[PDB]
Amino acid sequence: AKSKNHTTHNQSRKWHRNGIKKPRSQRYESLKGVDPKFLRNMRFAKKHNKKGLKKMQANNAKAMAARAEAIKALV
RNA sequence: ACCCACCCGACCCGUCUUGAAACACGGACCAAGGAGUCUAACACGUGCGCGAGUCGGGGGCUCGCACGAAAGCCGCCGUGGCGCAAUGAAGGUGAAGGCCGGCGCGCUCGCCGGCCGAGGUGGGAUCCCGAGGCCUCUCCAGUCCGCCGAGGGCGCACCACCGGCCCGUCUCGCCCGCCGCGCCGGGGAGGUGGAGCACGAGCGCACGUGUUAGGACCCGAAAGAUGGUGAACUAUGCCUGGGCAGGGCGAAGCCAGAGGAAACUCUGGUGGAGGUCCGUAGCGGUCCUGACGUGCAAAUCGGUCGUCCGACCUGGGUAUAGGGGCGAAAGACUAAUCGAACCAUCUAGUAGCUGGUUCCCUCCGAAGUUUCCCUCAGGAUAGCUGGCGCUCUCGCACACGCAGUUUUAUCCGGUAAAGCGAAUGAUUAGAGGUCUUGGGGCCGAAACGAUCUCAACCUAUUCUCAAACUUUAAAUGGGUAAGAAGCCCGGCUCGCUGGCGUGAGCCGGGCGUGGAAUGGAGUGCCUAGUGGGCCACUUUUGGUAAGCAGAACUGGCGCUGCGGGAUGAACCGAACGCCGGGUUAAGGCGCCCGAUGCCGACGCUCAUCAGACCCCAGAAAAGGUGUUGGUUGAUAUAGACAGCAGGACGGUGGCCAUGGAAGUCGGAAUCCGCUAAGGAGUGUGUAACAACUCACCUGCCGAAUCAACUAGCCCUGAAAAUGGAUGGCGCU
RNA sequence: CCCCGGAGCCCCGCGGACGCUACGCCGCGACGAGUAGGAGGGCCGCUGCGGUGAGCCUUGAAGCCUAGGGCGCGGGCCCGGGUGGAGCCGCCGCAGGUGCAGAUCUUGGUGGUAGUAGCAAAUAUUCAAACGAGAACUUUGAAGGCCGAAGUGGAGAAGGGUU
RNA sequence: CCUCUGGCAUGUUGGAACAAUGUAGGUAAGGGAAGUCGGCAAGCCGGAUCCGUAACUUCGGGAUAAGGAUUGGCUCUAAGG
RNA sequence: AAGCAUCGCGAAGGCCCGCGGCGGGUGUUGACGCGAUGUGAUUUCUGCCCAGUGCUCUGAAUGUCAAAGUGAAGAAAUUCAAUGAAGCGCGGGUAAACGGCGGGAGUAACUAUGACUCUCUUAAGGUAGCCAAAUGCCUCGUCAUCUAAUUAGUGACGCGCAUGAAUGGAUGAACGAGAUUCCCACUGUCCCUACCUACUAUCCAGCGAAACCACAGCCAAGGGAACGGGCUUGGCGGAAUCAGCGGGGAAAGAAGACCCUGUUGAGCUUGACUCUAGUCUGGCACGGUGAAGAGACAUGUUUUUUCACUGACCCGGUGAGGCGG
RNA sequence: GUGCCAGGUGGGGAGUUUGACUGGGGCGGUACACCUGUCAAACGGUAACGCAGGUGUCCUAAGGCGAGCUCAGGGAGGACAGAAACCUCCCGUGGAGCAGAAGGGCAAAAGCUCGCUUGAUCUUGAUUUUCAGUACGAAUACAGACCGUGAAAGCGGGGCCUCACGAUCCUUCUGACCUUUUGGGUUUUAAGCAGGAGGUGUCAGAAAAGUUACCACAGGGAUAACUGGCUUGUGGCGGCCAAGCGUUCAUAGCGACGUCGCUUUUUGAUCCUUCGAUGUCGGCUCUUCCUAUCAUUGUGAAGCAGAAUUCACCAAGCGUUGGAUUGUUCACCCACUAAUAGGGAACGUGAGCUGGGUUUAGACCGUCGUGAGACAGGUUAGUUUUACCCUACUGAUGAUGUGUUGUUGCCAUGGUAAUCCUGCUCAGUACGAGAGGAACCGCAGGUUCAGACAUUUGGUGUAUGUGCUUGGCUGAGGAGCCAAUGGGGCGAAGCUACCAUCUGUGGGAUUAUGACUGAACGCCUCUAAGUCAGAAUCCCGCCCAGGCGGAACGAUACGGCAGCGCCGC
Ligand SMILES: [Mg+2]
Ligand SMILES: [Mg+2]
Ligand SMILES: [Mg+2]
Ligand SMILES: [Mg+2]
Ligand SMILES: [Mg+2]
Ligand SMILES: [Mg+2]
Ligand SMILES: [Mg+2]
Ligand SMILES: [Mg+2]
Ligand SMILES: [Mg+2]
Ligand SMILES: [Mg+2]
Ligand SMILES: [Mg+2]
Ligand SMILES: [Mg+2]
Ligand SMILES: [Mg+2]
Ligand SMILES: [Mg+2]
Ligand SMILES: [Mg+2]
Ligand SMILES: [Mg+2]
Ligand SMILES: [Mg+2]
Ligand SMILES: [Mg+2]
Ligand SMILES: [Mg+2]
Ligand SMILES: [Mg+2]
Ligand SMILES: [Mg+2]
Ligand SMILES: [Mg+2]
Ligand SMILES: [Mg+2]
Ligand SMILES: [Mg+2]
Ligand SMILES: [Mg+2]
Ligand SMILES: [Mg+2]
Ligand SMILES: [Mg+2]
Ligand SMILES: [Mg+2]
Ligand SMILES: [Mg+2]
Ligand SMILES: [Mg+2]
Ligand SMILES: [Mg+2]
Ligand SMILES: [Mg+2]
Ligand SMILES: [Mg+2]
Ligand SMILES: [Mg+2]
Ligand SMILES: [Mg+2]
Ligand SMILES: [Mg+2]
Ligand SMILES: [Mg+2]
Ligand SMILES: [Mg+2]
Ligand SMILES: [Mg+2]
Ligand SMILES: [Mg+2]
Ligand SMILES: [Mg+2]
Ligand SMILES: [Mg+2]
Ligand SMILES: [Mg+2]
Ligand SMILES: [Mg+2]
Ligand SMILES: [Mg+2]
Ligand SMILES: [Mg+2]
Ligand SMILES: [Mg+2]
Ligand SMILES: [Mg+2]
Ligand SMILES: [Mg+2]
Ligand SMILES: [Mg+2]
Ligand SMILES: [Mg+2]
Ligand SMILES: [Mg+2]
Ligand SMILES: [Mg+2]
Ligand SMILES: [Mg+2]
Ligand SMILES: [Mg+2]
Ligand SMILES: [Mg+2]
Ligand SMILES: [Mg+2]
Ligand SMILES: [Mg+2]
Ligand SMILES: [Mg+2]
Ligand SMILES: [Mg+2]
Ligand SMILES: [Mg+2]
Ligand SMILES: [Mg+2]
Ligand SMILES: [Mg+2]
Ligand SMILES: [Mg+2]
Ligand SMILES: [Mg+2]
Ligand SMILES: [Mg+2]
Ligand SMILES: [Mg+2]
Ligand SMILES: [Mg+2]
Ligand SMILES: [Mg+2]
Ligand SMILES: [Mg+2]
Ligand SMILES: [Mg+2]
Ligand SMILES: [Mg+2]
Ligand SMILES: [Mg+2]
Ligand SMILES: [Mg+2]
Ligand SMILES: [Mg+2]
Ligand SMILES: [Mg+2]
Ligand SMILES: [Mg+2]
Ligand SMILES: [Mg+2]
Ligand SMILES: [Mg+2]
Ligand SMILES: [Mg+2]
Ligand SMILES: [Mg+2]
Ligand SMILES: [Mg+2]
Ligand SMILES: [Mg+2]
Ligand SMILES: [Mg+2]
Repeated sequence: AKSKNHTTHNQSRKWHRNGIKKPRSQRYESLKGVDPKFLRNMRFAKKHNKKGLKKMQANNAKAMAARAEAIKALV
């Protein structure tokens, strides 16, 4: 009582019926697999980004003043 | 709508199957019954009520119950279920930070008073501001009905990510507090595991589907256990009764006679014994494998048979009862039942195994494949499929993304091919070189002294190869990029790295058609069936081959009708709601049979086995002056080809062959003379000869001929059994 | 520079269907195969129940037959005629023991076979009369036979129970 | 096998013809197993009287071995109380 | 089956039944008996082997050896050590128990073979007999004979795939509904068939079923699921029937018995896996009294060896009839 | 002895098991867990009991660093020493070695030799590989420590890379000032967490011997034994070439080394139909068909002088025997014959027969197995079921049209039939040295078959015709009867036998073949046009049946009612 062992006959048709997809590419991909010391220290950098907010806001205000002087000299 | 007639079509329904009209199974016909139900646990989706709550279970109070064993109500309105908090094996622990100021060295750490109060980035349906444009019967001013709104936002749900917090576990270190200053308790930073939190969503009832446990869609076993009933049949033991003609052989014992000496021996009788013989009744059943074999009969009849005084037959009573009995032993008998009787119950035992499964229409619609399983007739899991939806975009003047597609650049191969004068392996033959020895060898006592030979040597050559060889090396393919998730700037953070620097992450700002054509896309639940396949173009394995077994891409049949191939799974065309007109595909147009009933074109073909359209149903090597063409080489006026006609002599019995070659079984040889001409010869045939007889030319007829290959059609090769098939008639 | 209780118009900003069971009506475009299977609609069918039709019915209910008229693609349904004699149906909802062509299906009935196979084991019957509507089978008489005293004879037991 | 006493109507029916193939009996010239797996079936012999009876043997048998002759009727004779 | 030969048992026994008991069968019995076997009359013979599997004998000369008990540690549960019954191991016997009876080398004045000697796995290596058997693949072995012809029959040979001595060998009178071969007579078994008889079958008066049945029924070829009554192309086909007939309906008869599958059974066997009745042995209780004797610890405790009594308990007899001084 | 424990024995008895894949199943193998090269069609993936193989190990170094060298082989040299012992020089892309099978990789290495060592250590995750994107095993970068090596860069958490291995539960060990041991406290113990081990080779993992011929059940043509189907290796048969055999001479007859085809009359191969059954081998009987022709008819070629015998064609019309043995299919033998040719039809033929041997159940022997039992080993005895249905066929009534009937006939169509041998003359002739030895036409007849028939003969016989008889019965004689037809003789009629007898046919077309005339091809030629002879072939005549076929002729309803046919309309 022998039988048929293995084939791939109707399989490509079955696979292309439901539309073989590219994987779900998303913006801001995950960090699973990145090396742990560099994940550790980017976590420290994201922890200490809140330090220096007054310097960042003041320098952004001076950059707005610089763009205002530039558009005043241009217009 | 009843019957009949004609033309075309039309094999009998259900099922197992790759394939059914099947010489596969079920099936005379008709009426009635007849097969997916009910409870519980869940899961998902839907309908309703309430909502961080929900439900009244159970019970109690009202109505004596027609309607009722209904309904209404409850400091029981929550005892309790589920949810609202999870995580550890457990002791246990248990989900918030940020901004401003002050005190300690701001020491990224500890302690005090107010605020925001549940983080941030990107994509995000709706909404808000919205410059400006579009006007009116005329120019300005101008509150208003408006529409489109460039641009910017707070951003619902949801997704991706980065953060933050809770519990378990691990690493590095420090600080705080006391009723008992301890093997006390708590806290920090960073990894990692959880079914967690991150301003709830559940509860209760009802409906649909799916998975189960239950009889579980229905019918079905071979079985197992428990408790009983039978020895009227049969098996054996016991008790008490009944029965078994007539003949044959003649055991012991006994009598008499004869022969001899007793010893004894013969003869003639009598006698009636035998698990003795023929044979009746009785008992049983060898052979005809006779009769019958839907019988006289669920085991009989006829002839022929074995036995018939003892291991004989038989009635009644009685005893042995089922894993038991009993057996002159056959697993035989035990009530037509025996390799474990019968009746009832468990029991509607189980079955991956057969069969069947009951109304219509519409829409969508498969698989025989991956992996695992004592799995190969089956399940689970992915795949294929259906339903329920959600999130967005809009031919209403204004599209992000996606492909069995191509292009533009960029890489991958090691297959076809080709090569081995390149490597590895095989393998052919010459040529030149004492590389270097050796064996059969020849001249030599020997010598690399002359001749060559092969085993292994070299140098350039040459012939053929390789799925498990390869320098090369395609065609077809496989990934990528063709932008807003992209570039260009400015600045913070880092505990990584660090001569300064790098790298990564956060912010803020500026620039849009990112090659061709076509698409409206993304996503979450349940979820049946399937898990036996088969055929065909191309590639290919094993096999002599197969309508054989097994593979790769693709398409079909299965699941599919229709036109054609005469018939028909898979071939060609083409896919299907019911029709009318027209036009075709594939096939055809003498008749069957719709259409060439064209004054069709050009040739080939004669078959005493003609030939007639993929699959496909039949043919080969070889041969033919049968016939039609082509290729090559010759000769013909210096007077062809066949047709009547003169000849095969001499050196030469040349030369090995003695067993015979003056041509003669055969082989190295292989030219002159006469010359017009005979090749040291094509045959007839000889112990050898002799003889007959073929190149060349003349006398006669005077222009197309000869030879070898090769392609068409036809013929031989070519022989099977019922009468036989281009489908038939037939057709030149 | 006027209102349409009426400019009178291919549009009436004055109320605004004949067209609206909005679970309805209407207008374009594309498509239509199908087993196993899945989903939806049934104003398809059976039975019973709560409502509903001032429903039907001895001036004829259900059932059954029909060479009649029909409708729906279809499941099926509505009438016409005949039999029948006592209950029955439509709609909104609920519930189920709800649709048969098969299962060597269960029960019941009936065909072809078919007026067929068969009524053939043990030798054998024949003539006249009686009875009767009726004689091959009854009876009587006569003839010929068979069982042949281990019988086809005369009586018991087991068994049957009135034979 | 035939008859007497006793019993019966030929065994779930009869009539007409005498086809094949059957079932059960028989008979066949010549051959005698040549048929067939196989003398299967069928066929020969068979009672009694008088002779005669082998191999072998457990000395009992084999044995009715094998193989011959005779068998009727009528009329007598002899013997058997 | 008689004959033959074994095995066990002297009664608190052998074999066996029984859920059970001072239970029961043999047994109303006692080795000339009962129970379990093998072989199968008479004659003759029954060879060798105890290595294996069985069975059986004794043995503190003893490897393993459970429970109970003994000693040591601890707070104890617990652990350790010695002792350690029967049985398995060790050692004898046993084949009329199951059974087995092969190779190698040397060696005889022709060759060949081996009377003789040594060894193996494992213990001897087929003895007397017998045979191409009911037993022999080759094979239809070879020879003689029976025949015209013999794979048959009989008699011999042994090289015997794979004979063989109570898993009995050989012979053998009589007997056998046992199986084969030949001969005499005989016959339709046949050449080669023929005829007659009775009952059927045929027709008729009366009575009258059953199996089976998708629809039903004429063939050739093609294809098909690969042997068609139906499809296609041809041949063709004409009402209703009777008596036969065996070619077809892959005719009927029964869910193939053969072969396979099932994680379906049943009968049986054992060196399968778990168990169990019975049986043997050890410990505790029923279970008392005395005598001497050995061992261990140690300066009373334990293991105990046999004998004596009856008082528990068991057996036998009686009509419980004289038992002890 | 009893009651209760403990140990041995225990198929007497009980329950249960006896894997899977498989060109059917057992036996043989693992294609059952893995690894390499190929298959494999240039990403990956890809099957078979496809090919070559390998594995369940080994290593305290063969792991990890650092340093120095180059390996195999060849040439040249050197005392023993040669082809291989040891020393040196040169060439030396790896042609060696790296533990193993293979592939890849590697030259101041990944090889050899040294020096030091234990990264072959502990703890979180992530990823790859078979994959469902689950495990296990193996591997890949990292992270935190602690280390080794080196001067450092760095390298190393096993083997140069691809395999060398294993869930739940249970047990064992190790670790924490770890948790619980349920009223509280201590301790022993026990349970927990994590890591390692004890193993499931059927390798994602039951604990598992056989037999059944006494067998049973649910199924399968998913799967065999038969036949049918495809193929033809094999079996059988036929060609192509032509080195040779044949006194010379390849081809009269043969034919090596090679090669091309047919058949399903043999065995193979596959599993397409059948397991809710298709009766499984032989022999007997009987019919039809094929030719690959043994004989007969007609011919051609011979190493054909005659006889006899081989090769080849047309050709299946008619024949192909009786037996011993064996169940035989086959086989061999004896005899006859003209010759004793080969086959098919579900390996033709069991509702036709037989049952001989396969292939049930009972037995005996031999081998194997402890045993039950097995043995294409041998022997023995072993129930052969049904037609009355439809078709086909054999016979028989019939039927439709001819107005109805009868006589006489024709004919389409269908079947078909005759075959073979011996003796005499030819003729001891042709021929031949002889030995031997024909043929045509005639004459007489036989074999097989067919169709009849009973004068004779033989059989049958129940004219129950006639005698003779056994037993019984009617009183005896006579006459008879019964005894399933009493027996035995003879026997009428009728049936019947190659067991008696009679009869059995002629043409036409032509095949093969031999020819005529005569081209093509101014020659020749059976052929191309034409023409002749020509046979068991074919067809018809003879014979049998007579069509949903006709023809000619006769009579056609006087009756007690009637009714028909021709003619003019
Ligand atoms: Mg499969
Ligand atoms: Mg199936
Ligand atoms: Mg299917
Ligand atoms: Mg099939
Ligand atoms: Mg069908
Ligand atoms: Mg068929
Ligand atoms: Mg079936
Ligand atoms: Mg049927
Ligand atoms: Mg019904
Ligand atoms: Mg579910
Ligand atoms: Mg819900
Ligand atoms: Mg709960
Ligand atoms: Mg059921
Ligand atoms: Mg269910
Ligand atoms: Mg049941
Ligand atoms: Mg059981
Ligand atoms: Mg019998
Ligand atoms: Mg019989
Ligand atoms: Mg009959
Ligand atoms: Mg038996
Ligand atoms: Mg559809
Ligand atoms: Mg299965
Ligand atoms: Mg490759
Ligand atoms: Mg190539
Ligand atoms: Mg299946
Ligand atoms: Mg197949
Ligand atoms: Mg195409
Ligand atoms: Mg109900
Ligand atoms: Mg019905
Ligand atoms: Mg009748
Ligand atoms: Mg009768
Ligand atoms: Mg009486
Ligand atoms: Mg009588
Ligand atoms: Mg009678
Ligand atoms: Mg009568
Ligand atoms: Mg009677
Ligand atoms: Mg005779
Ligand atoms: Mg014979
Ligand atoms: Mg006889
Ligand atoms: Mg005798
Ligand atoms: Mg014995
Ligand atoms: Mg002995
Ligand atoms: Mg022994
Ligand atoms: Mg001997
Ligand atoms: Mg014989
Ligand atoms: Mg003999
Ligand atoms: Mg022996
Ligand atoms: Mg023996
Ligand atoms: Mg049919
Ligand atoms: Mg038939
Ligand atoms: Mg079956
Ligand atoms: Mg069955
Ligand atoms: Mg299975
Ligand atoms: Mg079971
Ligand atoms: Mg049983
Ligand atoms: Mg055991
Ligand atoms: Mg057992
Ligand atoms: Mg069992
Ligand atoms: Mg198997
Ligand atoms: Mg590829
Ligand atoms: Mg180095
Ligand atoms: Mg590290
Ligand atoms: Mg290494
Ligand atoms: Mg047997
Ligand atoms: Mg067998
Ligand atoms: Mg099959
Ligand atoms: Mg076959
Ligand atoms: Mg061949
Ligand atoms: Mg020659
Ligand atoms: Mg049948
Ligand atoms: Mg049949
Ligand atoms: Mg021929
Ligand atoms: Mg014969
Ligand atoms: Mg046959
Ligand atoms: Mg037949
Ligand atoms: Mg039969
Ligand atoms: Mg037989
Ligand atoms: Mg048998
Ligand atoms: Mg009849
Ligand atoms: Mg004719
Ligand atoms: Mg008289
Ligand atoms: Mg003629
Ligand atoms: Mg001619
Ligand atoms: Mg002529």
